[PDB]
Amino acid sequence: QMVKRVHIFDWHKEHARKIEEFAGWEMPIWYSSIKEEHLAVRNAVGIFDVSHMGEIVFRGKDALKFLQYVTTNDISKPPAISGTYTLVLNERGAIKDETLVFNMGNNEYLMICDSDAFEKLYAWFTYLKRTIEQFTKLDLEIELKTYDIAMFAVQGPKARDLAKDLFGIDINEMWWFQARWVELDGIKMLLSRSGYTGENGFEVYIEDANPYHPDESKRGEPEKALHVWERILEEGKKYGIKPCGLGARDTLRLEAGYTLYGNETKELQLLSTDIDEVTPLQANLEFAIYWDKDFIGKDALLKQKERGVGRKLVHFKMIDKGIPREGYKVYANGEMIGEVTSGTLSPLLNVGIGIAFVKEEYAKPGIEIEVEIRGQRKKAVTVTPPFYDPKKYGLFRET
Amino acid sequence: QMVKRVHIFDWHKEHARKIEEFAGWEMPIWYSSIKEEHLAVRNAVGIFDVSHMGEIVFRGKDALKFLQYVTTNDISKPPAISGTYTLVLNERGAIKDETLVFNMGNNEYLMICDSDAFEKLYAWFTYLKRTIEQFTKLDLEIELKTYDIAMFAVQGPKARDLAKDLFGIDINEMWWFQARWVELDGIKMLLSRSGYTGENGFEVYIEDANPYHPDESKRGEPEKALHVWERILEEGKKYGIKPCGLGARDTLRLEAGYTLYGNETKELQLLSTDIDEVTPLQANLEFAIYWDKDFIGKDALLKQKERGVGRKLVHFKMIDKGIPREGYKVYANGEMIGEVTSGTLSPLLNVGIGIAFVKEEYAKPGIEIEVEIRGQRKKAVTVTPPFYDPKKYGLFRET
Repeated sequence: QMVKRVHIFDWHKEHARKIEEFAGWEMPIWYSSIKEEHLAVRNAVGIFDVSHMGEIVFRGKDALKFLQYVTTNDISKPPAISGTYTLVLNERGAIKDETLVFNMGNNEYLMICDSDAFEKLYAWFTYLKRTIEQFTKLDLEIELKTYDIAMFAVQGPKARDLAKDLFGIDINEMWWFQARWVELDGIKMLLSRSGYTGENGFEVYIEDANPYHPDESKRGEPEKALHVWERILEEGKKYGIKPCGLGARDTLRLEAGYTLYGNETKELQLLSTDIDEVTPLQANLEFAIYWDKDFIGKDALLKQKERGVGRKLVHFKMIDKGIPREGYKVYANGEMIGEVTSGTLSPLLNVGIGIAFVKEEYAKPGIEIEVEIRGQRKKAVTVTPPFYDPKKYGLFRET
Repeated sequence: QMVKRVHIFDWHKEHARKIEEFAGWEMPIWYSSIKEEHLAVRNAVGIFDVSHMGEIVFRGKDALKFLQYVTTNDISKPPAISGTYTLVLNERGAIKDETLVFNMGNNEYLMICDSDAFEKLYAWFTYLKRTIEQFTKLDLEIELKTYDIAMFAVQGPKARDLAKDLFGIDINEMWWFQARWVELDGIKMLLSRSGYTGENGFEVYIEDANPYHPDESKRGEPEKALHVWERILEEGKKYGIKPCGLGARDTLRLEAGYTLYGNETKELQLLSTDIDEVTPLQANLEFAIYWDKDFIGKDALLKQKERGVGRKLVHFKMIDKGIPREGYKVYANGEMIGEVTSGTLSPLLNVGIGIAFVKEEYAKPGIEIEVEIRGQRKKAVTVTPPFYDPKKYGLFRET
């Protein structure tokens, strides 16, 4: 399998202290340190290259109805140009991926999905489209744009001032998930107010040549993407900006409490049952479901409500030392209640924090539990995210 | 939830020595012994109750085209009434299930599928159908008939004589997978020349009331199914027929070398790739693929040929003592090459036999390998199935 590399991979290879395979992409894990980058986002501003995230575009008079049946939320709600968080479920209710769909206007929709799931999603949607086309003509085009679009995330309490310096816009006047077309030094790009850190911020989407594009005929110097990257670091210097790798991306999202597909959410294609896992009901993502419409996997969710979800996600923080990690067994009163799905050392708290999938009766805050780390039972307690004080950190901190 | 039980479960409860809840169903594992039942099929004839296998019926003028796009083989070839072995793949080429589809004539198709996969398949086909229906009307109805249809398999070198006595037909005049309507004491049923043992044989499908039907309102006494079962045992007595449980069903299929969905074949929904596992190319099931048409998962298979399958199934038999079992590590030429997917003690050879998923370069016969069994590397050798002597046992025996 070909290794996946983002447009400005060379810049990362030259500046990152650690480059390693992530979702098949050779990505920068950190440049200075995970702690410094994490705190830069919490205290100032940081920029992440997330060009590895998937981008799938749907165009045509039949795009809306198609997206309405294959995803869980009301795709007709967001006005152009803005998005909505929506899940893509399989035939028995499990999550194929968590996504963000933007209504770009003119019957065009842009879906941002996970780097570890975009190939599956593209095949999914493409074969669903071809299945329909065996019986009727459709006005629907589905194009994979992951390798064509460079995407950067600028996050932190200073991201707003930085965006003002760069584009002359105030992201605070935009609602979350709203987007708009902007330009920087002659370079056109889409800008959305969004993020994966818990802080205020924005993300830009740039169409540019990728020297590592799978399609040899589409390869070229990432002149535009690199220019924007360097310009943001330039204008961000006055704010103490730092380039941030995937290490801090994970510590920041965990502190905020966000799920990560492949860890908290996934599809197991379980044998011998009419309800697959993990479903939105087991991951506390029911808010992403518009129940008054039909969609793939809906029947299984209705059945799951009648029987009980069995297991649910729960956030927890360590009391003793040890960093919880995926797979570690979790106990309560001596009885095994589940396993850790994500874990890491919080740069803010300076104690391990994580998420676990446990018997649903334990998915509540304030419960004393134990996590087995390398043969040792380490104490922890369940909590309600975020892990930080929302009055001090995060986009809603007091001013 | 309700424990699933076949139509004539009460008969099994009264005649089996071992009944165990396996995968949501309370089934007979053996009546006399696994060895005796295994040998009865190899030397005489045996009858298995496989009423737990799935049955999904497709009806309508659009059924053929639908089945052609969602399965791998050429569904248009079997004439009424006969079937074809066909695979159902996911969007990235992995196997959702191995199935047998019969052309019943007059826009009707009967699909026999795995007990551990029929709920997934029904949801899959139903949602594909509903997705199409969002854009156009269809003449297609898909019904789950698993609980309505009792199914028995009669296998062994004397199965042919037994079918002659019972129905007045000669299965040797039928091609494999061919079927026809037969009648016994006024009870009409479908009969196919098929089997999961490696021996000659037939299977009957009987629509009858199920006292353990999930739908309470449909429950009734299985008079027809029980009558047929008892009559087969009655007429089979002269041939030394024996009722056979799930234990022998597994030893016989493994000895013949057949794959078992959930073990050899399965869909992992792998992250970060455009090709899922396990595909037909990895399970040596390419013969079930009609390449000239388009079908769900085809692209992934074409790409897999370009890059190489990586891993393939291989059959092996123990030289040293010990029984290989699912999960055991396999080694060769000083390195780990894979893991066992199925293993058992061959009642006929009295040595361990199994199938393993290994690095493709080792998926050849005559290779000396080792299987880790309870901390010891036990010697084994890869072979070409079946494990039994095809001149002495199986459908092609010469005497």
